[PDB]
Amino acid sequence: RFLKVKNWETDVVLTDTLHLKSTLETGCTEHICMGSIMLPTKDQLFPLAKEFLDQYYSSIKRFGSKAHMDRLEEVNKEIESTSTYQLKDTELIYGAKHAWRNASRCVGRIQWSKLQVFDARDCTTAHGMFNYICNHVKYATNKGNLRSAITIFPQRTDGKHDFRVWNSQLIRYAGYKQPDGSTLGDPANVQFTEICIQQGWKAPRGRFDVLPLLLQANGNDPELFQIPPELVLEVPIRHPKFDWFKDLGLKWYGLPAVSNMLLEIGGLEFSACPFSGWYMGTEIGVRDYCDNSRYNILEEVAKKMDLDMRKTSSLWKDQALVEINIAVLYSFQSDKVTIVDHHSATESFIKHMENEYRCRGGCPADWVWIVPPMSGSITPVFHQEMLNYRLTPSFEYQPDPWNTHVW
Amino acid sequence: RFLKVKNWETDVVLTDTLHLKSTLETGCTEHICMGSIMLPVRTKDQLFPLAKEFLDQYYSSIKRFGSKAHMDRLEEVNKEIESTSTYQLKDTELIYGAKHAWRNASRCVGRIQWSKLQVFDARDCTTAHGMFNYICNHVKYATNKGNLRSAITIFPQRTDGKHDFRVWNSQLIRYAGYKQPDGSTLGDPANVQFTEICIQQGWKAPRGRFDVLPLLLQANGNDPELFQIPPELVLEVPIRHPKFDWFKDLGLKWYGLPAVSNMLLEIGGLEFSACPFSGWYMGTEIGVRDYCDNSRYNILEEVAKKMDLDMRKTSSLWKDQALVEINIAVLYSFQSDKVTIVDHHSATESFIKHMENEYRCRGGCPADWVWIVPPMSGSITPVFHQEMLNYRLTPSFEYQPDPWNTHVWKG
Ligand code: HEM
Ligand code: HEM
Ligand SMILES: Cc1cc(N)nc(CCc2cc(F)cc(CC[C@@H]3C[C@H](F)CN3C)c2)c1
Ligand SMILES: Cc1cc(N)nc(CCc2cc(F)cc(CC[C@@H]3C[C@H](F)CN3C)c2)c1
Ligand SMILES: C[C@H](O)[C@H](O)[C@H]1CNc2nc(N)[nH]c(=O)c2N1
Ligand SMILES: C[C@H](O)[C@H](O)[C@H]1CNc2nc(N)[nH]c(=O)c2N1
Ligand SMILES: [Zn+2]
Repeated sequence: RFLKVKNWETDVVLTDTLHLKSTLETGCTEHICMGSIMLPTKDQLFPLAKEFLDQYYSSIKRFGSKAHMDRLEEVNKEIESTSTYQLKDTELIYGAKHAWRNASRCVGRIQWSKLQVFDARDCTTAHGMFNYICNHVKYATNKGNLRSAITIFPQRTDGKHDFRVWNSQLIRYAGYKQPDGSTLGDPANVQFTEICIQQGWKAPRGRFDVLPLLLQANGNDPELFQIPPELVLEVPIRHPKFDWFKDLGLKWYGLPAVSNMLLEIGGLEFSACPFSGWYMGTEIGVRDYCDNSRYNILEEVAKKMDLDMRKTSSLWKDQALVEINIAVLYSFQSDKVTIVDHHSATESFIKHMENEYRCRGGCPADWVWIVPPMSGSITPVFHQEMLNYRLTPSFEYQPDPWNTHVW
Repeated sequence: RFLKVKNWETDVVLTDTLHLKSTLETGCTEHICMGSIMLPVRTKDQLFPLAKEFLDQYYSSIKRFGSKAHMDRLEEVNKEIESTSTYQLKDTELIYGAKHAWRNASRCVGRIQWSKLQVFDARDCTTAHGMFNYICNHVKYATNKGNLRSAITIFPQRTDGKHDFRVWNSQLIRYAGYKQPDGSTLGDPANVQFTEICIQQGWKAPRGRFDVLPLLLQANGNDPELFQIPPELVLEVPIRHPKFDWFKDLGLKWYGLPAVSNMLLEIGGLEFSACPFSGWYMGTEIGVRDYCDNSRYNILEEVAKKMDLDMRKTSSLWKDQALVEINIAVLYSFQSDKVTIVDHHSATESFIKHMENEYRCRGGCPADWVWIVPPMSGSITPVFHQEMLNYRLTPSFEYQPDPWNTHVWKG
């Protein structure tokens, strides 16, 4: 019950005890493992707050102090009267850093403690949300020297006054279904690109059209805002060996900024909490460009390479996939925009695991998501056993707003 | 209670009811998932329910559930257990059980072929020489001059655990590995410990980089004995590359027949501790793992050197570049010598068809995503985007401890 994880490339064995702190459920049972499934009142609130505050005052080596019990009583009092409570700034920063730290699917967690936390709990309107988000984008982009950041909008009250960012990421390319057949732009964003136009957006109907922001303050109807183009750093995609690569007309944005998740701290639900870091190269080159349900450019790259596309066993998809991902890294590095290759990021994560087992006793990790989508077994995480369990504070998925919002 | 899995590339959703017939445990709990963990003595008490459960399955599949043949076989198995503490499978039951052990192997991407297994009954075998003969015949049959055929050979079942039949090799055909005094390894680093046992048991090692290991065979619980597989039975493919003429000068070769020999087959509560089985290779087993794992032949360096890649920073993806060429070479060499092989795109697409068929005619298909997804180019194969439910059905193939750790030595 004090479990161990073996690395099969190095025979290193770590002993996990943090998992016994786990609270939420995995979706698995003793009879079935769901490890590859994408998505599985006053009374409940105070224990949630007590648990959070308890781990908070332990982190500052003040467990069982006057300040501890005072804050416990203080929050206890506020919950009994107000039926919720407000986090101290110090608790808010800690809660957010640990939500990232606890994100078992995230390979970039070695950087968890350097997060820049922007308190936007004083926000009241979508224009205000826009302003906070513009400031976030500029701070995080930092002229290509990217910096991690989260901006936290007011917490849920009764579920009728929810703050929500309707975009899945702050920066995303539009996608338009075609009269003849398939999709122009990004197919993953077709419904959202629809709802923007269907809410008022004027689409330039290109391939790499930056979507507008669709912001919902206090449960009101959402509003469209265009992010100033000078704040959207983009990288033209070229190849260091293939001069015809520019001709493909590819580019990507520099800032990955997830905006549709829910941040849970001490029982409190922050439904609008956009956070950003920097890209791992394969997120763009393997998934964004080469997924069949996305930009799906493999055929054309292989064609331009004059590879034998007659049989799958010539490995022409594999050959193109590598070249595409070399170009993405070359392009970002050339333009001095932060990016990490999957070899560096997974090595970093092994070192982060070793740190967490050492200074914390564990590290929840989701192998299905930590292993990169290309060249999996030549990366050290492939041979690393990992235990997956849910700690809190946490980032959680939430329903898409348009399915919910009393419009 | 029904369960759904979604393919996120195609939005195809499937409904699993077969997980209801799940008996064994996964290792997971509601509070921890052990999905990435590699590998996480039976009395008459619990044996008849395990037999009854198996025989119910067997007669259901031949559409004879509740027949007189079914009830008489239950009763005959009953008395045989209480009188002898074990029981013997009929030939039909052995074939059914072993095919279904393969069918239930949740980590096996090649299961579309499960119904075509050739089953060799070796339950009359009694000595290590008899085992060697059966194994030679298996290799000849399965190799079929390069037109590989799946097969399994089944030696006598466990009795009191003190008389096990075991094949001490992890695979019937494997290359030796030799630890040098300077710290380096010659041959296959994965086989250094087994190679040392063989040398201790009297094997004269040629000490090359591709020495076929001898068979080390244990019958009825006696000390194991050494036999050399006749070289003309061991089909090997020199590896060359279709564009790189220098690739042949690396001196690489691999054997054609993948044949796992250290697993336990469980049917109706009976334990078959020696059940070597064989199929054909997916190219990545050789080109990604066998050659490019840091803990195997690890040729990425020299291939990248001969390709004159930018090897300084990892962000040039020279490692990913060399891996693809090596895997082109393995596929080209096998197809050119007409030795059966399947690429990882074909195999995973076939498996998706298999799985959808299993959901439709069987109510599910237990699948271990961590093992099904190929070790290169994961997300450009259809299994990456496929949700999968993992659970344990019997008959099954199980891991067992290495025999040199448990065996009581006669001398
Ligand atoms: C700074 C560099 C970062 C890198 C390289 C990185 C990388 C990744 C990758 C590759 C994934 C896999 C998901 C996918 O493939 O779409 C992921 C998931 C995730 N990341 Fe990180 N990330 C970074 C920063 C952050 C930050 C700053 C946060 C939060 C403050 C965060 C939170 C998460 C969460 C919650 C998930 C899981 C989503 C889920 O459960 O499905 N990441 N990350
Ligand atoms: C016919 C072509 C076959 C192919 C291409 C194939 C391929 C594979 C692959 C790639 C794996 C993953 C394990 C690894 O990478 O080391 C695997 C596992 C497995 N295969 Fe298949 N296989 C084939 C035939 C068979 C046969 C004939 C059997 C048994 C009769 C079998 C039983 C298994 C089992 C039990 C596992 C699970 C290993 C474990 O639990 O660790 N396979 N196979
Ligand atoms: C901050 C950051 C840094 C970085 N390097 N990368 C990212 C993007 C990774 C990601 C994180 C997340 F918290 C949720 C999603 C949504 C995943 C989507 C949603 C759907 F369910 C299937 N996935 C395609 C994606 C973010
Ligand atoms: C029949 C067949 C066809 C095919 N195409 N391939 C294989 C080999 C794959 C494999 C299958 C198996 F049933 C057990 C193992 C044992 C796993 C060992 C242990 C360690 F993890 C490294 N593996 C080599 C490996 C077999
Ligand atoms: C830690 C991890 O479970 C281990 O490295 C597994 C992962 N998936 C695998 N998948 C296959 N096909 N073969 C393997 O050896 C492994 N190794
Ligand atoms: C079905 C499967 O769970 C799904 O395709 C997952 C697999 N692993 C993943 N891993 C990462 N990093 N990102 C993903 O979107 C997915 N998708
Ligand atoms: Zn699980």
